[PDB]
Amino acid sequence: VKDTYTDRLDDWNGIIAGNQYYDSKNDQMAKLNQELEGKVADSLSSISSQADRIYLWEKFSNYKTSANLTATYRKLEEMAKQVTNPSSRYYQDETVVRTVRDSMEWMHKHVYNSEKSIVGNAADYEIGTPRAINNTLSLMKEYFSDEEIKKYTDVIEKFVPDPEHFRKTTDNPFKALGGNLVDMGRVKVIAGLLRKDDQEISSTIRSIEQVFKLVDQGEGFYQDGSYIDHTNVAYTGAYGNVLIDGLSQLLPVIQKTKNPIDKDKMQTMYHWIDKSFAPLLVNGELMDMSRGRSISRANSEGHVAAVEVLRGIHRIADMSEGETKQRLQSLVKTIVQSDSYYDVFKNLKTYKDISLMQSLLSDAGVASVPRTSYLSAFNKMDKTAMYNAEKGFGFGLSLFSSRTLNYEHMNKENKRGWYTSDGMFYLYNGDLSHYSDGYWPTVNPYKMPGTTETDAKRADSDTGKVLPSAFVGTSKLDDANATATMDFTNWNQTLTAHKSWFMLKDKIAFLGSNIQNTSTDTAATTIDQRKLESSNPYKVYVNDKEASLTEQEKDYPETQSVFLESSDSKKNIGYFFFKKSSISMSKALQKGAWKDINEGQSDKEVENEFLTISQAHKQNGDSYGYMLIPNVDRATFNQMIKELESSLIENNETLQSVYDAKQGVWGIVKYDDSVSTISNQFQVLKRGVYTIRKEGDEYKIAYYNPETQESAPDQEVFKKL
Ligand SMILES: CC(=O)N[C@@H]1[C@@H](O[C@@H]2O[C@H](C(=O)O)[C@@H](O[C@@H]3O[C@H](CO)[C@@H](O)[C@H](O[C@@H]4O[C@H](C(=O)O)[C@@H](O[C@@H]5O[C@H](CO)[C@@H](O)[C@H](O[C@@H]6O[C@H](C(=O)O)[C@H](O)[C@H](O)[C@H]6O)[C@H]5NC(C)=O)[C@H](O)[C@H]4O)[C@H]3NC(C)=O)[C@H](O)[C@H]2O)[C@H](O)[C@@H](CO)O[C@H]1O
Repeated sequence: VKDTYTDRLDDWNGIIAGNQYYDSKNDQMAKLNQELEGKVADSLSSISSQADRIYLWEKFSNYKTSANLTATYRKLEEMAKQVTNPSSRYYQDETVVRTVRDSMEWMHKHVYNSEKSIVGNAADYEIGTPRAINNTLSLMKEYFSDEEIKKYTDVIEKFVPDPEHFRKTTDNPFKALGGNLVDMGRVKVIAGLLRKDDQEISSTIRSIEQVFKLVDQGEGFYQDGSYIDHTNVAYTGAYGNVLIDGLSQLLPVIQKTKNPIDKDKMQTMYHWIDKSFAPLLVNGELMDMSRGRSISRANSEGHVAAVEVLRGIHRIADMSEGETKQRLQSLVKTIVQSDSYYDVFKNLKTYKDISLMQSLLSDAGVASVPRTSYLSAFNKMDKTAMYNAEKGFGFGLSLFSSRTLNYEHMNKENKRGWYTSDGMFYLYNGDLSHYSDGYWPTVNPYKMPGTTETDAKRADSDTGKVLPSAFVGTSKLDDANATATMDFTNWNQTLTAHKSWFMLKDKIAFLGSNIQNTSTDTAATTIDQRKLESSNPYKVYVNDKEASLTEQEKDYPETQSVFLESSDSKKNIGYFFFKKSSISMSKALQKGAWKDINEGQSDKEVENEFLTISQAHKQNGDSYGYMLIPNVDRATFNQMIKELESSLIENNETLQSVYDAKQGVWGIVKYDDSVSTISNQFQVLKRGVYTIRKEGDEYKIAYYNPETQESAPDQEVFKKL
């Protein structure tokens, strides 16, 4: 029965499958179509036939694991996509139509109905499964009656009745904010159109609209671009991704309902793109520090994840006009063209997404210009992202605080994230593949780069923790220069450190003071654990003389510098030690499996070579002190460590400071309210974090107090001397 609800569903079909756009002459469309053909063949040759059965598919048979419900209905959706494609071999196929129908019925009667209770994880009963049912029904709505469609969605109503609340039938329910609110959207608007229910669509839209509100606490977007999910976790790059991905599919539909969404409540979406997501995207890669436990999935490494966000943006762009459309088209086009490592099309899963990207890349009117330098201090999620366009590298700093969880190990994913927010750093360089090709299952999780740690063994059954201290944050001065610190205590209160970082345009200084250990376990700071390419060997230098690294750890006492020299300048990494420091280094094959870190993953052995730089801390009160100088040739590094000979102002228990004389910039971290005179030019007065620039005879000042999460009047923290 055909009216405006089914007009809306025609539009949804065009978005989630886009059969209407399919063109067999299109190389990239034809390839995805081929992938759906083979997936439907596998389901059809596999499925349980004859006299009534205990499952539809054996690989997905234990209906107590709820991931098996969604995986089963997603196989039916795939059949509904091929069955409504004129160019599929399954086009209006009688077996396929009958199979989808009988399978919906069998599921309804035996596995997933209103008499059922949630067993296992609720996301499946409330989001994953309802989306696959709704999509199946929508694609194939000319093969079902109105009564069948109502019958097969009654269950969806029992599990998701309220527009406002996500878990309501359980012995334990919560509030829909964030991507779950947008996920509520996709479930209920579509179930609403399928069931010809105006109250369901309108109230569902009224409810989605709250996602446009910036928040002060809990889940959602903050004014500084942070995005929080699961109560206290940094999560732009997974739950954020869902939010933008899901909303951007639903909007063309919402905008033609009788309850359209105001074009001013919209403008918040562009602030998300520019403030929250864009800083997180480097050479086509979405930074791991923002993806939570999704880092532990072989099929969602950084460049694959990035595409979720990008296809979100390109849809937003398509529904905009004039200037905002061109700019967002250009943002997407430049990100995609910088990426020599990953073929975007491999994560573009509908014909209209393929089509949109194709037109975008070949439209000469759409500019593809290299992105400019920036620096985003996501204080509200204790992360900092930095990017230098001159030299070509990004930097991520992964922290946590009293306000945030260090790592998320949930649904048996990310078993060894332990130290991923312990002042872990990321370097984004000419090696696009670095954090990919099985970085995550192969990296030694005891030696996460930048982190100071004991060598105690860790247990995979462990969960995340908040930090005892609130004194964790970034003071940003400008697009090139900031300072961070972290009042560090380890997971069992045996070790501390005052860790601070000095972001100074084309280099970052790492200071640690007040290093203390009450355990018997040895303590060390990992300077680096860099994954290598057989195709691009580093020549390694210590104090400017060639060294040769071995599987076996070698000691390099009296070290002023280490330099890692590629044939490509954009892969080079220098480490300048302000004071001669006692270090060790090795280069070794490291093995493991994705399953080691995500139970639901493959157990196949993966391997990669890694080069590890560590500094032992054997005494209480110990210190570290070095400058990371990326993307310069050896001769340039040698000159810069001469410019910087005296850059270290202080590195003690109450005060840390570095000075860039070339820029005239100071970073400073104070742990107490004493008067600190700095370079004989000014004094700084309060506990907190400082980035300062001398312009002739004035000072620009960036003070941040991380505990109260406030800046301050200039006269309370700064005085010229
Ligand atoms: C333990 C406990 O009690 N915890 C609670 C806590 O509950 C937890 O909540 C979270 C949460 O969601 O917040 C739960 O998180 C999810 O867990 C599962 C299981 O491990 C993960 O698999 C899931 O990760 C997502 O999984 C999806 C999936 O496969 O189901 C992924 O799906 C795909 O997403 C695409 C993005 O739009 C989508 O396009 C795609 O569909 C296809 O799209 C096409 C298209 O391009 O249009 C196409 O045409 C197609 O037709 C269409 O099918 C969709 N499906 C496929 C097959 O590709 C998704 O990308 C992936 O991210 C994970 N969710 C996230 C966001 O990570 C957790 O399990 C719960 O336990 C409570 O929340 C908390 C209170 O707040 O308290 C805790 O105690």
